Amino acid sequence: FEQKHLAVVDAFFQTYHVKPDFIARSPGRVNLIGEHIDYCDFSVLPLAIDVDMLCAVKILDEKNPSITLTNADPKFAQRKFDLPLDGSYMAIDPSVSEWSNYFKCGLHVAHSYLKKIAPERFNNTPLVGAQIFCQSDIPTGGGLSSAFTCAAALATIRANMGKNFDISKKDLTRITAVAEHYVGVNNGGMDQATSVYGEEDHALYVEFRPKLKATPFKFPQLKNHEISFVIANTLVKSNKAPTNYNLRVIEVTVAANALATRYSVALPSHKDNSNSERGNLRDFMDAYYARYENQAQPWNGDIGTGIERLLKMLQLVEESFSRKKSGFTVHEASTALNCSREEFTRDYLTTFPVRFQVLKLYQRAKHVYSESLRVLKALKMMTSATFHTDEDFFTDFGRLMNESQASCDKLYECSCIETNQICSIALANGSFGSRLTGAGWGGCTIHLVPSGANGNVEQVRKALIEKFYNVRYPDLTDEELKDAIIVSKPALGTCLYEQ
Amino acid sequence: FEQKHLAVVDAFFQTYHVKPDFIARSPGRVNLIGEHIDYCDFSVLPLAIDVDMLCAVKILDEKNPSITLTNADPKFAQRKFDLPLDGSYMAIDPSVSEWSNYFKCGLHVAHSYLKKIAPERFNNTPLVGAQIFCQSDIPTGGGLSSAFTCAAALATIRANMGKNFDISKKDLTRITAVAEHYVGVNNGGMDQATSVYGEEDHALYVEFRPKLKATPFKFPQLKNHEISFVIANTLVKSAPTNYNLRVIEVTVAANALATRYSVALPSHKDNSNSERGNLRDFMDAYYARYENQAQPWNGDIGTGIERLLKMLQLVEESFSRKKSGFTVHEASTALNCSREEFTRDYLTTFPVRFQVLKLYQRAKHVYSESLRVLKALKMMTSATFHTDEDFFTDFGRLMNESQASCDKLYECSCIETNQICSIALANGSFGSRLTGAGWGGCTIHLVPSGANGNVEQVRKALIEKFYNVRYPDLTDEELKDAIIVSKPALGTCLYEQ
Repeated sequence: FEQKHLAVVDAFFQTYHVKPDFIARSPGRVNLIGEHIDYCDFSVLPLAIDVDMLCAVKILDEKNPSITLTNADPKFAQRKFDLPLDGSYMAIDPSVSEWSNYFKCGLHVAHSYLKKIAPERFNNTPLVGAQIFCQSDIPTGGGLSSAFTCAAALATIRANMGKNFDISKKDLTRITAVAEHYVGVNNGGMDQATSVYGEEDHALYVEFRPKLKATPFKFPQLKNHEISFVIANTLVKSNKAPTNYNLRVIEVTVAANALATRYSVALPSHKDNSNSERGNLRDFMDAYYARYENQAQPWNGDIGTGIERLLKMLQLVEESFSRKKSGFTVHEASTALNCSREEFTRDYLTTFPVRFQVLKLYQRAKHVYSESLRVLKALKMMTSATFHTDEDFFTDFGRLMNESQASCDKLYECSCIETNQICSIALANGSFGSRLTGAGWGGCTIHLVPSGANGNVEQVRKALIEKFYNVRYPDLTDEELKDAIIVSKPALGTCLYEQ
Repeated sequence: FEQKHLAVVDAFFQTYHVKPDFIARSPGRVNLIGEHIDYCDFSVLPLAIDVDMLCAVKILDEKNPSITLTNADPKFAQRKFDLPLDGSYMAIDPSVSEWSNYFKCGLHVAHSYLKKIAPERFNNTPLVGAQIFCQSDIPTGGGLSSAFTCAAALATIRANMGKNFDISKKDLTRITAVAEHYVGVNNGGMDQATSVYGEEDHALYVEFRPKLKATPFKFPQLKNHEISFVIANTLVKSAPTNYNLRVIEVTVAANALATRYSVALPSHKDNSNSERGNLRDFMDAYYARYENQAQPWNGDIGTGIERLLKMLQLVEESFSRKKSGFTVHEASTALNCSREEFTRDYLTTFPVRFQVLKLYQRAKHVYSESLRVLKALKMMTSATFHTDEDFFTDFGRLMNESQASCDKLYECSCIETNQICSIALANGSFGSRLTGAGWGGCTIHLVPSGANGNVEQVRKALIEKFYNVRYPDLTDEELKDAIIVSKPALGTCLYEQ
């Protein structure tokens, strides 16, 4: 925690032989509830975690500004580059796995912000030079790309505007979320918003309509436990199909349109932000309410209205699709959309490769609406629910995580054997709730585990090491094993520490 | 080569101890001109090739119908499955990838077709059983999936409908094109169309607008040379910086053009390889608005050459000062929308990595490459070749111009591709380019064949100067599969025994 902050200052001094002017820090992130619903515009529940990227910076006074980047990790070699004298953006090429790319993204988005607020200073002049020491303990799955981008953007703003300049969380989130198109990631700004808005003891309600937005919600005060989460990687690379993500995108879009057709409503064009180009399952929920519930206004994120309308949606899903759980062939789907096979193929099967015999409209729609509902039930538990013992909190919240896992697996089919093994082991050995998190088909898992003296952290971690990692991956080094399992409480978002 | 049929029938007998009833055959395919333009609805120029899937079949009369599939390759283990007694379709699981998948695809699409023509005959009754020996010499990049699917569909029609009934090429192409979503391939039916409609000495003008359609075009008869093509694999397996980025770039380019010229992109009323308005749609919108040709381009070649030349002028007028590419901010401005709306509409569901969108280069590629297809067809049908070298040169130049476009404008070549082509042209090839998905995969080279041909000159050059260097530890079998030679081939057909 504070130990880490000193280590980075001290290593900066070893490297550059001068005290740094400041440190910029930004935390990793993980999603606690709400998987595979963001591209239907539904809100998710992430948290910032206590692994981070730390960037110690000395600001330079140079005729020709340059930036030097050194990393604590020996495998990431030192980088040095000159800032363009004309004030133009640095050249970045994302056809490389270069460790400094994320810094360059941050530098870039900060630069364009600075050009906006102070044109006469930054339009035709380079930014200031710097010596930078970077140190991260964020493992795979913990969102290094957004943390580094955010720390780098704040460091650039601080270096060029001085310590008495403040950028709001709202602006820092907006400008860094643009970096998704430099990184090759599509979480709609959720990663950046979490790294920026994180607070200790809080998860974030992250929304996308009408705008990317984050609202902190504080976990209940417990009598004598602490809330922690164990995050365990399957070590199956999620990033690595026509049967997976592309297929899901088609299925939920077809589902939204099958519902729209069945209930005779149109999906209104997006007038604001959206994580989809076309009408989606949230749009259907709004269109349905507007027509059948007396000009009901579109859902704008309050918990009570959300719960009521999502429960209604699950009813419409039973009514519309429950007699077709074996899925829809292209022919049956065309009929459900009141269009020809040619129209269907044109609209849904053209751009991206997909592989399927049937489209599982029942399952995919049921997942999205029920998973979106669990986000709201989680919020309700955190805020207004009463628990007569700490155990009741862990049991009820954990049960939502388990119900989420069961849905992701059985309804969305985005789990894998490694995920299920880890979850089962964790639950038999101290976890109250266990689920995949992230892109699915591999990647990370997250576990609700009481921490402290009366907690289960070491019990869960020991069982996972012995029953999963030692079995499936005998040759992992100590370092790899350390990265594979981390323990975290909710953490504070992007910030500066003056030095 | 026609010893194939003998050696397939013999192998069948060695497996099932009985003579087969018929052989169903479907050729592999390759694209000759027209890379990365099909998803903008532009037409391509493929050909069926001298490698094929052969399915020797004995039709079985059984109480409980079963299909046995045996392969000529011993590493593909025999498969046997009973046919669903409720007339249900087989289980084509999408996750498991095994060699019999393409067969089940063909079986499925043929079965569905049969149910529609004779419901009382096929609806709740299984198809007839069979013993089947499958022999393919199609290499990677050659389109085994479509060949095997088409051969299997035809084998299934034949076994169930008798020797006299012949499915139209039209219907066979229609029903097999559907199988793309069972395989996980999205070539808009081009593969199936090529495999079905191939003819000796012909390439195919394969159109997608307003419908999937294939029209054979004969190569010019030459005096003392023969037309052949060397197909050489880079052995690099065919990304947010690649295909995804290209789809976004061409979609944004069409809208920047539509915005610049104040037109709306016409909706799709028939077939299309894109969900949204594309570069072909802009061509139709521009013509309806400024050239009083309210009618969308119908695929006519002369007209097409005219309109594509026009589009290229507009690309220069609209984008030539922005070869640096467009930032997201600049792209939003060119579309007259906010960054939020640009991001929502163009950057949402599929991952991409870019600093700029290269609207000039990508639009220039798609229109110029589509134009090269038409020029190829025009060149093929015109009688202006006084010498054979006139043809090999002029056609080769179109191929070379295409390769340069793919490489520099679309940036979908790779070093292995570029090396292979450079070697080929300096050693007997008249024209050399990548073919297929790009960023690896196969390459195709126009090479005169026969007594006074350069086939062996090119092949030796590639083996000694590319493969032996880059891939020293290639076995003779691998090194053999990497390079094949073909002339245009006949499409799907049956041989009664």
